[PDB]
Amino acid sequence: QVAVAGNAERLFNGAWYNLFEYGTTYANIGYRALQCQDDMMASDVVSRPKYGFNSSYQFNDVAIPSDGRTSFAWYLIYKTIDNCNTAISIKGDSEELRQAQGQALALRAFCYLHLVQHYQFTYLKDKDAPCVPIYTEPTTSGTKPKGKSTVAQVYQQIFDDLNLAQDYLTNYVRKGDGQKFKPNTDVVNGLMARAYLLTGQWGEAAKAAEAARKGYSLMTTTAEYEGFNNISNKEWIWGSPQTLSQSDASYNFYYLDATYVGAYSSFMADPHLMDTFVKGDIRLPLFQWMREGYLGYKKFHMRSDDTADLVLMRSAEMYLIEAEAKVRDGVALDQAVAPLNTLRTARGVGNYDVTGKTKEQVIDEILMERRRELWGEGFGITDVLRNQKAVERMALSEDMQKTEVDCWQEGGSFAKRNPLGHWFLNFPDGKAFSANSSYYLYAIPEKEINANPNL
Repeated sequence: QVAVAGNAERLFNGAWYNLFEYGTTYANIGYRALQCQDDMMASDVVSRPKYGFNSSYQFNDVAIPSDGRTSFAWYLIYKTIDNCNTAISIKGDSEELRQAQGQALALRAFCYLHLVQHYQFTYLKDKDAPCVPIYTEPTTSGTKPKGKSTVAQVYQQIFDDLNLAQDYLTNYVRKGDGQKFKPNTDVVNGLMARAYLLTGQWGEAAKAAEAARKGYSLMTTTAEYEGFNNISNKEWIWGSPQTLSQSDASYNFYYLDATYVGAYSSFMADPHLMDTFVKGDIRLPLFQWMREGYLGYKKFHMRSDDTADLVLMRSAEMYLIEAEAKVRDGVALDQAVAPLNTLRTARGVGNYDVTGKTKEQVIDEILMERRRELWGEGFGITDVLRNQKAVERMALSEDMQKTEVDCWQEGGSFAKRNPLGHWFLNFPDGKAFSANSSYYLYAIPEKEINANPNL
């Protein structure tokens, strides 16, 4: 019977449940804490010191091999991979099984995309460098630990899985916005887009991205943009739905939601990033001086039931991939920015003028747009690594620090404060921020190292 497809479907939903809901502590609940980690440890978030990710901001967690987050991150992703491996191993012959396994393959490719980017420097720095062990068979009592595969071997596995997922999800149609956590053809093209971009296949990168955003539009108003907590949103190609009964991951919104009363609200924005927004941009009104003097950015909000759906892929990202890829591929600059300009118009900003500009300059501008647009969605340190840049933090000027700003408080009341920006301006070792630093990579955890004689 078709109960076999039900089994593969069970394991995928199990893999999905694990990735988002599994938590060792309150600062380490699911994949969203890793997205929190990856932005806080980068350039655009200013830590309002609080339980959770103050450590991330000070480069005091994921590079430490015996640290708690370090262990959490590793086992959560490999736990997810093993459930996927089990689904993919099921023998059978139906449309529903192949779709379920297609989803499993897409999630496995996503997990290995996480792994290759977090545990070794970027493909285009050194593609044959050791990375992480690759497991594709389900883990049993006879399974031995494996040595590291190369960065190029993990991307190969990623591509193999994404190519078989495309094939298996050809006829799959999502039955509603609540099913937008299930990978579909759009998601496979999105992940391919990311993968091509990471391996420097610029032409393919642009092609995949454009195809990935099929059917999706772009939000055009401030009111639509504020909240980032609903899977029905038209830009969302992929996310996880959160509900009263299954909402552990939403605890992460106690960190992200700037205006939540009595929570952490520890993800403040770098004022220097706000200074790069053009007046009239629909995102600008979301900035708000608040609390102790920090610049809030009211992008994320808990809903009334104290939950929020979890975004994983938007059409705005797909537009930005296309712009970068096209410029890097040598497409004439005026054609290359067409996708960039589609995003800017949607956000209320006029076209980007490429007259006089080098490719470098236009790429620089696309990367600044990524930081503006994807703020808080978990792309920070992977973009830093991908482009072989350093983290970039600068304190407000002393003239700016001497200023006073009207600051919102938890009552709706306002009081004057002195503005606060970046405060952790170099590495803990006293050295200035630099490219391809080991502070940027997650460490393989002690527990793995001790148990696996191949590392």
